[PDB]
Amino acid sequence: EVTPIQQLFLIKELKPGIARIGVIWDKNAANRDEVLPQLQRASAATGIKVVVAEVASLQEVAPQFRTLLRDHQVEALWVLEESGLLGQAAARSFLIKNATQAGMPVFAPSETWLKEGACVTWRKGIRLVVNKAVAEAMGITIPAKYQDRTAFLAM
Repeated sequence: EVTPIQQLFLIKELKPGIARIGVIWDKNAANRDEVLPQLQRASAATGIKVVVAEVASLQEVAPQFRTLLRDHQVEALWVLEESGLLGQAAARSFLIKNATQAGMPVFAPSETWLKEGACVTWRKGIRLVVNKAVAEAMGITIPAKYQDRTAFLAM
């Protein structure tokens, strides 16, 4: 699996200039305690501010997304795993559609997201999976050095 710090360094090259990214994170996930420090470490190493908004129930997904969009003014949505709340298909559809309506990309943990309208996912060196039409609409750029390791995927 591609580590969170690896993902954020890739995000840095895919969205040049991005300064703030929003994570919706399942508070109940078993690896919460270990992932949140790695997100902070990745933020320090890349310089991108990582705003993590935790959700404990389905009813918290929409208000926490609204806080990332409106209050934190993040420039992309980053989803790290989908074992619990983020695997809920209504939450997934909601997050993709509302990020798109804010003109920002979704970096997602699996290809199912890309089929539903997310932008970029990753596999393993590292290979990128990109929904090209959506990535294009959300302002993603694929640098020259990663073109040979990038697969496009149909919606």
